[PDB]
Amino acid sequence: KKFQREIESLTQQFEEKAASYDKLEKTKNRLQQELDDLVVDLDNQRQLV
Amino acid sequence: EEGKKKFQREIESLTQQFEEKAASYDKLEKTKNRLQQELDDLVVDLDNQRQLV
Repeated sequence: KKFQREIESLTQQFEEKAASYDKLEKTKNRLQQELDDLVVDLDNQRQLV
Repeated sequence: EEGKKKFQREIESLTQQFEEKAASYDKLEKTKNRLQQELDDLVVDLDNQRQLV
């Protein structure tokens, strides 16, 4: 039981590290996509006018 | 002992389910952001060509 608990804790730490890295990359991509969408909307509207 | 082992197993199963859900949601968000960035790059090229014209 103690060995399984230690293995579960190690796996939880690894999954938390993976989730944190994925969340950081996703936040970076989200900021980039927001900036790109703003720029695209602005350029489209200006060119249309 | 045995009951503690079963409780730890249930807690580990719940944690694994939550981690799988979080990883799936993160992968979905990443795929959506990648598609959005591709569309944004295409739109940026199109807008550049349109502004040139």
